[PDB]
Amino acid sequence: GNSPHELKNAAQRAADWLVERQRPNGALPSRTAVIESCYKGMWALHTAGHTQAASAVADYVTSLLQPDGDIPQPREERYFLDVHYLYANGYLTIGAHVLGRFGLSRKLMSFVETMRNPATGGFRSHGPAIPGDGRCDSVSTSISGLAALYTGRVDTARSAADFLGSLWVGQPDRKNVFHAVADASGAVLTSDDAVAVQVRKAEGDWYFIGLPAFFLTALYEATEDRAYLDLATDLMTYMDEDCDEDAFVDSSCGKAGVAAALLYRLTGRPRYREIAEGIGTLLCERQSPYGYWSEEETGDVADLFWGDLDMTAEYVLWLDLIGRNLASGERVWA
Amino acid sequence: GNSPHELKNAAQRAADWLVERQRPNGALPSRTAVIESCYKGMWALHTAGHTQAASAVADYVTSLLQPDGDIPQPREERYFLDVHYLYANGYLTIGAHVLGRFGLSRKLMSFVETMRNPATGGFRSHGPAIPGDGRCDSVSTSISGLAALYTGRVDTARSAADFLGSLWVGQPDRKNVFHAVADASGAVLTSDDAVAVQVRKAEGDWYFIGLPAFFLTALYEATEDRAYLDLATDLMTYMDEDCDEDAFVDSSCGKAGVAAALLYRLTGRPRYREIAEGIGTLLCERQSPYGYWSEEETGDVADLFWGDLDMTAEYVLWLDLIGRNLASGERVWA
Repeated sequence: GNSPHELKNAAQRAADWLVERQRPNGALPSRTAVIESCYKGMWALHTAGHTQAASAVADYVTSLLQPDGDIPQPREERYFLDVHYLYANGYLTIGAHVLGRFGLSRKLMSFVETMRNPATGGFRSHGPAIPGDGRCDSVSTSISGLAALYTGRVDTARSAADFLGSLWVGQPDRKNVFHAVADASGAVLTSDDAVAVQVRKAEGDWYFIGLPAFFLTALYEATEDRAYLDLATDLMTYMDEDCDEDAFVDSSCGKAGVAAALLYRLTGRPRYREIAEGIGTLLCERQSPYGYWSEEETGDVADLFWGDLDMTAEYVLWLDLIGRNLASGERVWA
Repeated sequence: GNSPHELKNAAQRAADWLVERQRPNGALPSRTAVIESCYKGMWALHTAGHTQAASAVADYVTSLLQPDGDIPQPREERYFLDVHYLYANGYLTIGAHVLGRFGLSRKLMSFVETMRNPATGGFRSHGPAIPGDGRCDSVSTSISGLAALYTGRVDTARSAADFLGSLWVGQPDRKNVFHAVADASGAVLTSDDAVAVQVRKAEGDWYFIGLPAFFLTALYEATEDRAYLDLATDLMTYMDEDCDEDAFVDSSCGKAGVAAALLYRLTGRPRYREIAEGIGTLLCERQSPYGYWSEEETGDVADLFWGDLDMTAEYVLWLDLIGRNLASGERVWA
């Protein structure tokens, strides 16, 4: 497969594509003005070295920030309302913090903490304006824990890991389905309206497992508490051995690829290098000749549907993280 | 002078020069193998988007890390022994944290905190192998406070700001000298063995004032506490109106340039834009056509004396920070 240098070259061409089309107010070129079009942009563009463009996204995000530290609008996609509302807030917090926008990151992260369930450590799936039952899911919890790690709120991250452990141990039928949501008391939810990954089918949503694996590995790196490494290990084993091959092929596989690349750097296990290399190469092969990623668009377009803009920024970030952990992993272990 | 985009383009030329000459273990191309040649490298190369190179520096740094979280060797320059020992550790902590190397950043920052004076908030000037009297200086304290901000240890940052305020209030002759050091009890040291900037002379050492100004402005951004804004602006006004013109011309002026750029974004005051623009343009003017900066060398060299290599990574960072704060300041204040 492709070398770390080649993975990064792909990321850089996509970052250049994004910045060439960035709007004067800092918004990325989405066909709809929604926060789910650009929430990964600060972090992705900073990793690519495009710090003025990343700071311009920070300016745009700051213009939307409400007194309570949330960005409730503009939001349209239901997954950003009642499935994992905080998924936008978590990447915004990380990107703001690494840019040194410490006021923005403190305000964002302080709002994220108001949606934490103090009994279970999970983070509520639905935002303040969105009626709901207090359920908490694996993605809201893992991204909020990762944002807690970058902002130095390690106790909040450890409690997010506790929730993920309970969600894993509590699965009623893990060989057939991964139920990614718990009720407010931490019992796994099996209702039709709660996200489930059909693990023996090729139907996506694998990031409900892969993002927890990435976050837990980062938490192990931060703390050296082997409980977190063991849970990350168990989730990677689950995806590799009990899940359909689509777990490492679907567009959502990048989180598991990043987790594998980090696990390779920390442990040296070659299967993790293989998983990360395969995923990085797949994403590289799917890139358009112009620089963006889309599963449908094929032309020299000036803007993208919000989901493709999000995917494009996401793959700048994942190819960067995969490449740097693979390159350092080779230095350490090979 | 130069536009924000031009400042960034200069930073990128320098980062490419460094990466092309990076050694297999991750060290940067210094004529002596010393930590003072590469301590700014992780942060500088990450801001330039060269994350594999930055991670390679992190691998080298990790290999030198001692059980107590310090890197006591290799060190040769006395400023990194008894004047501001922790100046190296502070940039290492920031660079490790922004790379997501959370175990490295936790261990480095925890060592830094063992050198904090709990009564004064200052950080001791001399490292563990180096005898001394417990004196604490403005540079050790400011860089340790900035590392605390990046790692989320905000109480430590507030305490460092307390030290800086006391140092500033306690100056006995600010018109003529800035005494950058206090004793273990918190009283300003005026002996000739303690760093003293001759503020009415063109003799350098301005970063003992400019780095506090940058750190205090970042702390204001993080907290909105106007006490920190007011101390930062007092220091900028001091450098602009009471110090020799050399304060904005000497090679040490970059910290003040970054502080001015941030203050412009936060306050809109046009003089801060002018100071930042002037400093960024001067740094760009002094860059070798080959991409590095050097006090004496001009050709196509394969490596550099440690101080020139440090300055080169330093100006990658400062040109980037000046550029993004001026670009965003223009957007905000238009």
